[PDB]
Amino acid sequence: GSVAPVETLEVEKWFFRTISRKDAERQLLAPMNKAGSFLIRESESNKGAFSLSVKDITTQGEVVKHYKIRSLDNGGYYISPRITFPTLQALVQHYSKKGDGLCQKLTLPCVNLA
Repeated sequence: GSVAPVETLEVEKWFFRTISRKDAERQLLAPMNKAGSFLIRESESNKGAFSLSVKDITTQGEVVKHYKIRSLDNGGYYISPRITFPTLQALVQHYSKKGDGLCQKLTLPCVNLA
């Protein structure tokens, strides 16, 4: 195209592997990040399911979030049954414009160096 196609593996602080629960949470809960940085970790039990942590900001201290991602044979991923996606990038992208499903939309993934 134009100085780009040359080993461009995507590994941003959004599409993570099956990090531990508290781990993904430890990262989001970092004071560098806030509501919007996410972790879509894979459920290391199911051959196709995932999970997603987001920082939640409440008066009862700063926490994370937990949204269950399913994998449909003809619907990619879905968290709210009123809205399905083909991959998590298109899921996260859609949620990157508003807070349709999540109460706090996506801003910026987590910072490097946990």
